[PDB]
Amino acid sequence: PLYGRSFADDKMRELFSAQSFISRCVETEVALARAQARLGIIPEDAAAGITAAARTFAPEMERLRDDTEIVGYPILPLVEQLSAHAGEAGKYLHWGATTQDIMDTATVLQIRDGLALISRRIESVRKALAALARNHRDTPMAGRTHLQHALPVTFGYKAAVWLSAFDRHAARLEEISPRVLVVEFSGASGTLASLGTRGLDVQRELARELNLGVPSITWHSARDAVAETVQFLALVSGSLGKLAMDISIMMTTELGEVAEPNPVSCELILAGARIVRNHATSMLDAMIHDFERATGPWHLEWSAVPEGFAVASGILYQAEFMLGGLQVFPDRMRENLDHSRGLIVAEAVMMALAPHTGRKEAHDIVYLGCRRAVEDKTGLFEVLRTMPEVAKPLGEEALRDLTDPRNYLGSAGAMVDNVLGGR
Amino acid sequence: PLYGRSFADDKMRELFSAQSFISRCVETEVALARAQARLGIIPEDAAAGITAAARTFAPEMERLRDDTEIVGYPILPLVEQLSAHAGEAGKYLHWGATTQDIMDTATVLQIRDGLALISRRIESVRKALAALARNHRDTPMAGRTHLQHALPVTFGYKAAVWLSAFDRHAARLEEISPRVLVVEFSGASGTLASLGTRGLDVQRELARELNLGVPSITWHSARDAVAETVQFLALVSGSLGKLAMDISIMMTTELGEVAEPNPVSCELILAGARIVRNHATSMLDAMIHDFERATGPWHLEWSAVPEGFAVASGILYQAEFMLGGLQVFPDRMRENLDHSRGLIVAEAVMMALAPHTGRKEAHDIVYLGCRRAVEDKTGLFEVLRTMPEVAKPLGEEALRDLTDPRNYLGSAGAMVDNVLGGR
Amino acid sequence: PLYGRSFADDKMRELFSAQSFISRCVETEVALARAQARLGIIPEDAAAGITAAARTFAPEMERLRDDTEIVGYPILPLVEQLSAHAGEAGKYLHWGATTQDIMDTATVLQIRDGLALISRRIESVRKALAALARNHRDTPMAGRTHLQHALPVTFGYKAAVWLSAFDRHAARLEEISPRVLVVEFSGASGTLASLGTRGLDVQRELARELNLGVPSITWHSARDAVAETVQFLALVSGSLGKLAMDISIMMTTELGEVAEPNPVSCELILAGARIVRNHATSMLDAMIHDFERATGPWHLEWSAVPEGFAVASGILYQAEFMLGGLQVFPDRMRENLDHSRGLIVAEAVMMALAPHTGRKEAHDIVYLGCRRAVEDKTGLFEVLRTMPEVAKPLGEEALRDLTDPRNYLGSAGAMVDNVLGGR
Amino acid sequence: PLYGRSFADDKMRELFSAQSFISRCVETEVALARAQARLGIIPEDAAAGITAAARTFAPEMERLRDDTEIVGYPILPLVEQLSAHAGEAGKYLHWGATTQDIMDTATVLQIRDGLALISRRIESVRKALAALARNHRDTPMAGRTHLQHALPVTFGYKAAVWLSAFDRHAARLEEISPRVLVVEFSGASGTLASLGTRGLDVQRELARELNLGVPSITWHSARDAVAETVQFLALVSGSLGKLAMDISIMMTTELGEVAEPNPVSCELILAGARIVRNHATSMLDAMIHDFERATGPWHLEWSAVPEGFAVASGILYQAEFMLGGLQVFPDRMRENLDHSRGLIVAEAVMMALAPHTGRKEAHDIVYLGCRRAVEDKTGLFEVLRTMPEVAKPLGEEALRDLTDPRNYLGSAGAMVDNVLGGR
Repeated sequence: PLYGRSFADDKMRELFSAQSFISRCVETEVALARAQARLGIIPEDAAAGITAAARTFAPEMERLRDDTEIVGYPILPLVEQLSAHAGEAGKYLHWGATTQDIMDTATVLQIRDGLALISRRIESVRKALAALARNHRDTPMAGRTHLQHALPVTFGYKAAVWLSAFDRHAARLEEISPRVLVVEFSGASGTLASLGTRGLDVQRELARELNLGVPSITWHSARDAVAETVQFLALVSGSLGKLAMDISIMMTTELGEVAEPNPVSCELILAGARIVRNHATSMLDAMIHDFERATGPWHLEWSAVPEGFAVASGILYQAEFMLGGLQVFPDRMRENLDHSRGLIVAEAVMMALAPHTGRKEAHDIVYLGCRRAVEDKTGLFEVLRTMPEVAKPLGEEALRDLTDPRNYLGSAGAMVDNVLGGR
Repeated sequence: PLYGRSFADDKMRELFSAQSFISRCVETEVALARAQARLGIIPEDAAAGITAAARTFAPEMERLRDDTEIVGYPILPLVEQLSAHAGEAGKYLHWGATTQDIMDTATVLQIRDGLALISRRIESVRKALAALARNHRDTPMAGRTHLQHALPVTFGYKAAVWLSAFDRHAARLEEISPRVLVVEFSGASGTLASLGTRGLDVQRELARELNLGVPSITWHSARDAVAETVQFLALVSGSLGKLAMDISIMMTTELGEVAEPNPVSCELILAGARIVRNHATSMLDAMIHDFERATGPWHLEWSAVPEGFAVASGILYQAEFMLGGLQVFPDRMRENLDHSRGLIVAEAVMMALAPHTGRKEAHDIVYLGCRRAVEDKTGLFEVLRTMPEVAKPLGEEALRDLTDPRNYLGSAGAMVDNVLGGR
Repeated sequence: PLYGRSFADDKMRELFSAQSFISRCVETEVALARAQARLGIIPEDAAAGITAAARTFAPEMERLRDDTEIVGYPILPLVEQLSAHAGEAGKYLHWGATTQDIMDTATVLQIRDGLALISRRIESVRKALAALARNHRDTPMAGRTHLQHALPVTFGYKAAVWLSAFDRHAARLEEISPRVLVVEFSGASGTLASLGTRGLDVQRELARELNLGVPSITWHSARDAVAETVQFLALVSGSLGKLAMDISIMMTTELGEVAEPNPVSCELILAGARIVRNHATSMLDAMIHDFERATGPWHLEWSAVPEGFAVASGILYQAEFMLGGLQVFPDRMRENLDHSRGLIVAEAVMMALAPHTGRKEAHDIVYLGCRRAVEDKTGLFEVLRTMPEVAKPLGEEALRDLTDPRNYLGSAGAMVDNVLGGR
Repeated sequence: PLYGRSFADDKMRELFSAQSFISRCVETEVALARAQARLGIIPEDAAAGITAAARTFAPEMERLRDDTEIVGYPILPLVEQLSAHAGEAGKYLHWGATTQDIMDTATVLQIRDGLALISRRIESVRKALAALARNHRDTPMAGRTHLQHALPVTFGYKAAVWLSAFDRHAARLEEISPRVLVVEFSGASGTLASLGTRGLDVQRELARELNLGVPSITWHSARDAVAETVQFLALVSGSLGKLAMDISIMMTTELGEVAEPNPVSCELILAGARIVRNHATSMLDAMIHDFERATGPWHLEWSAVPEGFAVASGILYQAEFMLGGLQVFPDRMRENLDHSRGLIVAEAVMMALAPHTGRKEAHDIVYLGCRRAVEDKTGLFEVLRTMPEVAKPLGEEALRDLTDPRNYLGSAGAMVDNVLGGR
């Protein structure tokens, strides 16, 4: 279809393409042969022969697609093509393997590449956020609670908040990786029966050959490490959605506080976040995976994994681009901050007044000053100055200072420094 | 409503009750007063007075409920009741705090208790699974792929697979806890402006008083650590759903391989898993939390957190009970394993035959033997014995051995030992 | 829990309470007895006795709750209490019935009341929208596409759009009602075997007694009419969410175009819409209802129906209230419309210019006029007037008229009249 | 990607392809020109010229794709290509139109074709179900409640239940069609300002030209008729999931009651049902469509509509195929029905006994007979015959009859006839 711009990443689509999947499938079968020759399970020349045939092997992709439709899966047709190519040594291919072993393991190999690309995009996101946080550390603007002026903040403060989430997501990525990056090799019902007593030796050797962890046990039907990976994609997408909401709303005509380098990046991010969320939902369904293999639940991973990855990668890329070139308008920010003519810093007059009148009293006086500033379509300073119960204890100069929003930024700057932590 | 049995945990409901929430709210305000007196921000006798008034303070809950409906939130009415009770020292309560600070922080205190109860139930689940895995390590049964006989497995093998997931969930719980268990104290728009330059000192002192971490920055609108907690609840629930599917299907009249101590625990687990999944979905939506506070998204946490916790706790409790007293029937298991009369171990004859005939040939001979056993409504041994291309190379005694499913369990036992790891 | 305001309707909660459910359960059993006495299936005095005992019968609710936990369901304990109360005639109660018959049918009776209350709230919503549409038919304001000024619209036009959706939802409600409002009476596995050949006679008589339709066949496991009802709740909630988005954004400080009578109604509506959506999701899951009864899927209806109803009713009530008393500010609307100083009606100059210069040419001239108005921080009229390729063909008076947004409202008024259709 | 078989329909993919979308886009623009020439809004030769250029027009698809990435949408680039081709008459193209008008309307044209294909597949589904219901009307089998033997049913009875849902879905399709099949033509902010006073005339003429209804008002941001269409797809998918659950479980080795013509159709249906459910979820999100156009929410339709259609069509096709050639095994059905050796018809002995002993007494006697049949691993008849409190009042011949499950099918046959209703 042709509608608009895609939120899916082409690099992440190349990664989960048929050609790439198949080549990881071959990679797995060759490593299995090698693992078995080292453990003396198949002849050493059979593995040598298999290794060499694979160096020169080029699958016949259309034949593969056609046979998959007949057989249900590409693995045994792929083994047939590889066997034909290898001659006599090919008779030792896929020895003790089942289809889900090769498909799970090839999937894990792609997930390794998928996660390196995700990590790379999360690191660019953090970099562009740290720059915004640093450069706009002292750029004042209105803080908003339910879309309405609350107290002054700075734009670097906002960027630091966005950044803090991505610092946490970077940490999550590193925790999830050793759980999901494990080999699958357990055979038709997960017992490796066809290998007699040597099954666990093969499984461990195979992990080593591919540079993967070893699972505690068969995970044909224990899908939690894969589900948590897509859940993680969905969590990152949610954090992208938050900043996309903020930016697209700051692009409102009457605000005009920023501009993207239609907020098209925000559009793609916000739609994509919901689609990734849906892929996480499917993975929670796919976990209800009955007995030793269930084709229904398993089929659900086949969209949720590659598409969760493609879409999450594309919206991270949209965020890298948007945040990297974000146009920030301190002039519009300053103008919007003055919109309430000091009302936004009523709290600062209360704080200053309380030691003189007491706390409830200070609150009552200033809220009265605020109702009148509003009702009289004038500034808070111009109301408060005529009110001797405030003006006399504070003085007019102090009132001018306290009603200037630029003077009430609190720990904003220090909070930014804390998150940046010497970046 | 009155329908059937509840999948929600009453202990987890007491934990998120109004009374408990309110008492954590008071706990937070008192700790805030104490933190401020140590940093010289409020008078030491004001904090002493607040601490003592709180020891004797008992909220007026109906008054609180009524005022919340007027004000929108219980915090300021609760502060009013506590102020009245404390006399003069009460004027220093909620100093520099906003409502979401107290509500977020009190929520975090409940989550600490919620997570200890979740951890406790996950540990009982693992214990009952390890017992099943150990005692039934060698109990043979049919492995099933798409609900059909695949190869022999043991029931302890199945339990070890279920167990392996829960071993991983235990690890996840420990990783998530330091992220979610952090104080919230940042004031009305997250800058602590009302505290001048001392805001971060207060925030850190307050974390110490309550024994919580310190956030990198304000998380009024960065909700990822809370979202990941409910996502985690949903992942555990998914693993409960998998074993509930397996058990309820093994209770099928024609199977009869186990019994619960209607599979009512399986019913509750399986419905509950979908409801927890829905609470995780809501949390991903709640993450799109615009600016410095957005009431819509925030309102979504108010069901998703307490109810995600209550339901996940209740279905973990149902699993503790069911798995702790699971009735396992090795007799029905043995009978179902013999259903195919050796067909389930055709692969074992192939494995044995291959060295004599070659691999494709062995496969073709035995699949032919299998088609005839089926078409002739007899056992595989009785077909193969009359087939000299198998009988002569193997011998009839070997054929009897190879067609007995009890002889083809592979690494099942060793895989169980691996997961148990000296439990 | 105590957090804020509830989005759930108390009337709709009373409707789905245990007491109400139970009383519909009794209503169903009595009607079943009556249906059977008319068809000569049970003695006429047995039905008379049952009818009279039920007039005076008051369930023992705590005993019921306790027994449900033992039995799994309230129906047979409720039949026991009713039997005891009726004396000898009680021995003919629940004759040929199963538990799901009584529970499905009692649920349908509540759904009838639930749908009348939903219809009532949808009619108040439409009324308050028609008033807004009518009174503000000619109130000009900026149209917004991706939150940015597009062309002029009127606020009545916006209200008419919101209204049009609710006109369609009213129609949907009437279509769904005869599908969902049917009796369930089919016995333990849906064949009414215990009634010999008279089962369908009883089922039809029973529908008549309760004033319900007759299903085509047993729907113990065909749940589509119930699922479509909650889906419908979710669709209405979505339309409430749209207008809640619009209103809460129009309450933005810099907009200030309306006010609710924190946009608390918008908060509740927007959170509630997602929760109703989640209840619809659960109903789609509950539809996968295996064989003749499956307790897992069925358990899912037990939250999704009563809670979908309660929440959808509460957010409709919030919308009735908010829209009924909506404060509309034509002054802020007029001010925001002038924000772009005629840029918002560049299209009107193009339209007028095209006959003179051609179409692409008119577009190029005016877009150039627009770039300069922006770059020169002045109004579009003040730029265009100095541009003889526009000023000379059009004349300055015409330019003044064309750059006034109030002159470019198109069919807004007529579109409003169309939707109102003589209301 | 290459994994297994697709659940998406290629015909439905051709329908939502770029080429097809674009050709409907041209169809819309030509009809708009024609509508305008009839109302005297553009010259008659301009429309004639546009009509003729379109007969010969062939878009340059790669150029279109490239320009969409620059412009955001294919509409204005497509208008440019069509203008170039038409010469002078092309200057009247897209007169008063906005991009979403053409894209919404072209989408509606595809939905018309999509719904005809859905209707066609629902009619084949109903046909294959009616055949199964009719041919197996009297084929006895065990009814199952929570996967366990309940009472006898027939397989035609099961098929009639499945059928009844699809009869209702056929009715729903006809109700939804006039709501969703309406033109979109309202211009940039939905007021048709650029057409002065003639906008509604054009909109109505255009509906007539394309053979669509006329909307009550602009639906750029009122998306309920589109959302309800995908919700409907999700409801049908749910009903497919129910029968797919039933069939795949009846393929369990120990059951063996049916076979598909791996239950691969059941796999695809069951995964697809969850994916369609997810597309319905996205549509409920897309409904929160702020102001006069919001690109984020709108972008969500761009996957949910074409993919909801493609997947729902593919799983309907899988069901047509599977149900059309379903292998039904009355022999395995009869064998499983005898599994309980009369226990499954204990209720029939109770029914017969009650007039002699009373009702509670009859229940107690037979449940005792049932406990002993179980504990003694013998048939119910062989226990009951030795029990004079049953044997003497009933007689042994009657006991033999009552313990034969084939004698207890109730209204099964009549219920089948009711649903078939003379098919």
